[PDB]
Amino acid sequence: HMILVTGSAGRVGRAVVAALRTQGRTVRGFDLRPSGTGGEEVVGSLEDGQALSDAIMGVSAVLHLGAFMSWAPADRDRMFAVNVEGTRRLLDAASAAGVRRFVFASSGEVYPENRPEFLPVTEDHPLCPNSPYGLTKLLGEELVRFHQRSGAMETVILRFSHTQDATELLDEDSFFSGPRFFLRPRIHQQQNFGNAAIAELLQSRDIGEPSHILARNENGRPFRMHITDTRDMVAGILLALDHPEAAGGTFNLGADEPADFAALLPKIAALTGLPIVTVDFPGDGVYYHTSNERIRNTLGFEAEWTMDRMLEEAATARRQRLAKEQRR
Amino acid sequence: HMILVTGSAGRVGRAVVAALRTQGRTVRGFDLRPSGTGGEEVVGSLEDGQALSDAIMGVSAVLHLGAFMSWAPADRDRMFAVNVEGTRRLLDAASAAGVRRFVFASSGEVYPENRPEFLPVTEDHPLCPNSPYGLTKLLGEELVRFHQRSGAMETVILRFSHTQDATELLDEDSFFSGPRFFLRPRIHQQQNFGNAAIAELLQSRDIGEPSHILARNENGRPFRMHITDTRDMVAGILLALDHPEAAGGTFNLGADEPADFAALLPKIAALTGLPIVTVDFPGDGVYYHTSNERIRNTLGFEAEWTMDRMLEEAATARRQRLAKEQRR
Ligand SMILES: NC(=O)c1ccc[n+]([C@@H]2O[C@H](COP(=O)([O-])OP(=O)(O)OC[C@H]3O[C@@H](n4cnc5c(N)ncnc54)[C@H](O)[C@@H]3O)[C@@H](O)[C@H]2O)c1
Ligand SMILES: NC(=O)c1ccc[n+]([C@@H]2O[C@H](COP(=O)([O-])OP(=O)(O)OC[C@H]3O[C@@H](n4cnc5c(N)ncnc54)[C@H](O)[C@@H]3O)[C@@H](O)[C@H]2O)c1
Ligand SMILES: [Cl-]
Ligand SMILES: [Cl-]
Ligand SMILES: [Cl-]
Repeated sequence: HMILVTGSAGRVGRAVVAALRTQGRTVRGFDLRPSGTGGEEVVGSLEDGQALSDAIMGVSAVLHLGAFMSWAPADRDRMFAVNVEGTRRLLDAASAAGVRRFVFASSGEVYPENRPEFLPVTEDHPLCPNSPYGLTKLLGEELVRFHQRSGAMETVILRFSHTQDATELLDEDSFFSGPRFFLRPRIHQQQNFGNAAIAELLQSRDIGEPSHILARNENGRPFRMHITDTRDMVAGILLALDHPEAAGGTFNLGADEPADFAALLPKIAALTGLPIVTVDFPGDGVYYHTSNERIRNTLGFEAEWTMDRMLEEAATARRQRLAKEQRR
Repeated sequence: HMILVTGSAGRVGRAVVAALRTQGRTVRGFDLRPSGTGGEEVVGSLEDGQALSDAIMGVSAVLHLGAFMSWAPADRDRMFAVNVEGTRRLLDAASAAGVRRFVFASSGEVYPENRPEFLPVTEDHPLCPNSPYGLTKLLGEELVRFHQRSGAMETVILRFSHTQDATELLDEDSFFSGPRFFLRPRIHQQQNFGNAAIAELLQSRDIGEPSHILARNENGRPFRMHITDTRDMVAGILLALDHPEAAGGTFNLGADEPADFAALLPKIAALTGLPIVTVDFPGDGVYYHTSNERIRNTLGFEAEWTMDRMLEEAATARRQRLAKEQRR
């Protein structure tokens, strides 16, 4: 019963592989780069037919978390090659090899949570992505649905919440949470994204010392979104892998409730000591609630990493980091 | 107002092109082979980025009919490359070029009509394709829907009925109508597919001379399906190109009612003189009605080619071939 995990060197993938191996289960990784764990893994690409064949031999179940997420147009062809065509051929290879279950990591971008038609967003919400990435995940879901209806291989679609390791939340250098909660990282981010008007706007709000940012829309409505701990995502993925009721299912996977930035930022500020700069962005901004009621009542999923628990652990890590910079 | 028509060397595409040029409109073809009309056309592939950019230059509207339809596993990669990736890059090229309207040829296999969940099949029927070709067209519609919601380009999705030139209906050597209505081209077909238990069964039913076949299901339910004249499809396509109310629309495009083979076959044999063999295939067979009410009500579509009109022309053509052949 070997389990194949693609994206096994990534945030969610590596934690899934570690949980499985801690259970003593046989796992094979599949990622562009080594995990650094020395465990069995393919180093290679989802675009490579040879790698796909090597990866699937003797495999009983597949956790397909490997995907490319990019903003720039120059990366769009690659994103479709990896996310759509890579997923298509991985499905066909899995099916032909007699894989028993295939779990697919999708995204809230298939709805999209950035522009919902109603709240809370349920699995029955229309799938109308507005980003090329979200489009790739929708096409991916459609490939999965085809195998679901047509073969012996069981499938599960899991639409991921935005996911962070707790320690990422209070790290200015983290890819997502830095720009999300800290003003200067966001300036650098937007500069690199080439969003000139935004980067100079943010610049205009800098107060002479590092600060947090409380993001709001043009009407002063604070951003609101789900941020789920990697450990809760791992728990849901293992449920999708093992629970009998997950077969043929599609589930939102994430924490119960979103974080409202008007309540989150002062909690973050209380742990960092940094002041808060409030910025009203042009547009309607971000504001969503996503229901995980289906996965809770079907698979018995229970998220346990509340923002408070996550923040408590993020803060401890930040303080240990400082004490090295500080040498205190 | 240059109109690009992909698949312009094909059954529907060449007829659409001929109609547009008969109206004195400016058209550019795009297909793997020359049409043989001597009109302006790209001879090239949808897989070729260079062909795409050449084809799209100065184009104000695109009628995207070019696609690869195959059953064989060896052809599957190219069918996805042409139908999905070709469509993705054509849409992007068209949007970037300022194309005003993009019309996409989809298929009743997106439902699929070969396995409906309710009759008559309407545009709101769920999209659950069970063939890889059907899946390519569904992925194709999702690409189009992405552009519809996004940019300035108008889109129209047309789900095509099975479509024939009238003259193909009584031609043993036509790709679809030969095997549909003639026993021996069908044996020859089912063999080449590789369905021995089907071919063997048909070969056991040969009465010693060429014959028509009347296909029925296991309970003796004769097949029933829409078969639309290319000319009716062309009329629908021109409406989708021109009618203001087509923008953002999705329409079933086909004749009003399906043909019941128990009625159709005697009419066919009354024109050919050949006997009929009634064959009961294993399975639920083919049985569907598809509604064209939306396109009739919304765009004013009226189909004009009844089966009897189609057959009269098919029979005339058959007699002309037989006459040249036997030199009479
Ligand atoms: N991180 C999030 O908040 C989030 C949100 C929505 C969806 N998702 C999806 O959940 C999955 C896992 O997310 P993550 O947080 O661990 O992101 P991640 O970037 O940390 O991990 C993705 C991994 O996939 C690998 N990969 C990329 N291209 C590959 C290729 N051609 N062949 C083999 N491997 C390749 C990457 O190397 C990477 O290790 C992804 O599919 C992601 O798109 C994540
Ligand atoms: N004929 C039917 O009953 C039917 C039913 C459902 C859907 N459709 C669809 O309606 C459209 C028109 O079909 P048709 O009846 O004219 O069939 P057709 O086979 O006669 O025409 C298809 C044309 O697309 C062209 N094509 C294939 N690959 C190409 C490529 N890589 N680059 C450029 N051109 C390429 C082909 O050369 C061909 O001429 C097609 O999209 C088809 O898939 C047809
Ligand atoms: Cl944000
Ligand atoms: Cl190319
Ligand atoms: Cl048939």
